[PDB]
Amino acid sequence: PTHLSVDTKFKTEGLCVDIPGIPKDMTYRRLISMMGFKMNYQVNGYPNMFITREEAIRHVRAWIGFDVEGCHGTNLPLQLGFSTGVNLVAVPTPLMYKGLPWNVVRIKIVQMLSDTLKNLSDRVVFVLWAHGFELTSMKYFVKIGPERTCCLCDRRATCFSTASDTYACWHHSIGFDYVYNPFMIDVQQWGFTGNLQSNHDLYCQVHGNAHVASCDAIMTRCLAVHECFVKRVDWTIEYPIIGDELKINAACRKVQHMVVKAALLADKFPVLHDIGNPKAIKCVPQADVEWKFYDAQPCSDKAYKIEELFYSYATHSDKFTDGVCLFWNCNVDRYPANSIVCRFDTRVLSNLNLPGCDGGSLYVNKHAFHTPAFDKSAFVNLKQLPFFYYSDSPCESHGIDYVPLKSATCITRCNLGGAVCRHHANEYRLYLDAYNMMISAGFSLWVYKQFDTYNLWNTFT
Ligand SMILES: COc1cccc(C(=O)Nc2ccccc2F)c1
Ligand SMILES: [Zn+2]
Ligand SMILES: [Zn+2]
Ligand SMILES: [Zn+2]
Repeated sequence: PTHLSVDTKFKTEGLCVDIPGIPKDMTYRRLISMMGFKMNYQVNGYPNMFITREEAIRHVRAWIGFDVEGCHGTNLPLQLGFSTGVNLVAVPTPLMYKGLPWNVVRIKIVQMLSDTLKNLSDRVVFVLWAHGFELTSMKYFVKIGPERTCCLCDRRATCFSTASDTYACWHHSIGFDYVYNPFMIDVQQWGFTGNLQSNHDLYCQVHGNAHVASCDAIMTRCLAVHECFVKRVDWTIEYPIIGDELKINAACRKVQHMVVKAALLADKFPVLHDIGNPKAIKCVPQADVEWKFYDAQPCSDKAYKIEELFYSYATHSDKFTDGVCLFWNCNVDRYPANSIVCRFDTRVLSNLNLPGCDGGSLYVNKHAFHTPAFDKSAFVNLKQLPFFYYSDSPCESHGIDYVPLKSATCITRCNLGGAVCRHHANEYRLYLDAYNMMISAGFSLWVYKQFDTYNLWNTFT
């Protein structure tokens, strides 16, 4: 059971208003045939247009919500809506486009999907809340067949051109008119009571219903993300490398060690309360400090209430006011004043961050992590942590060209003494690169208000 069997049953109740008289007993095989697609028995890597929930989750980067509202089906114009916010009107003669025939509409579909997905995925997964018109309109912009490779590269083919009789991936499809071998999943098959709006609105107040096809397409993908990443969490699903994942993760580790090592040196806290990942290790293993861990998995729904993290039932809680609290990606509602905090900004635009549910986002780097909406009020007791580099390693080169470094934020013995050595200048530039990478990925750093880098200079006495 790797793929979805075409002989699986498809509940057709959601399809009977657009398709009155639809048989109650229906397989994917018959539905695909009814949609105009002839599979001709093909063992070539594309066994079904429809996929399982498990396969949809593994391909979350490919998700595109799709809804079709029948404005007036071959007689009446259809409004095509995508979770990109695009609305295309197709005539058979929140970006709203005027009524145009299918031959030109299909060119716009290929362009939009290619520009949206070329850096995210090797495919498209149309996420539906199927009522009928969306499935029967697919034949107007979709071609299917054996799995293929791009005419210009080795990537999987996602588009086909009737003008050149050629196939292309999302990167080489300019001017192509057909979506080739797409995937699709119907959320309505998962067993919901009531319509799309009522189920979506139970978990999200950010997507309204301005009564356009894109509003439903956005709500559909959002409800799917809630089901697969908010109420259900699977951190064992490994995701491919599509960008700066490795550099970002390495930068996070370097920044964490730097900031924690410096706060401990500057304010000599006797104890550190490490609140977050149950699998975390000491980021500063040489520090004197009493290191105490508290397990709290990444919250995918709402940010943790600081009160419930301290909630100890019939026993006493550990004192948090003693020493410093470290919250490295531990999303809470309001941090204590004695904290070192790394909070992901869900609003960041990137290929790793996908739109999520109720203001939150789905950060996909090796694993998928739905993160609750970034809330500036969480940090009222803290200040933004300024960039600085700290080093107490000996001034020794060991060796890339060089230009003299002049920086007030290079906290080293050599800078104190009047001139940064080449080694600390190379390490400062590498650290600043890592720092910028982590900030640009969407992470924000916060610290207790008494934090002052001036206190680091006296560690060179
Ligand atoms: C010092 O900072 C923290 C941070 C987070 C949690 C605790 C704590 O003591 N929690 C606790 C204790 C006994 C039973 C259940 C619990 F959740 C202390
Ligand atoms: Zn290509
Ligand atoms: Zn939503
Ligand atoms: Zn130096």
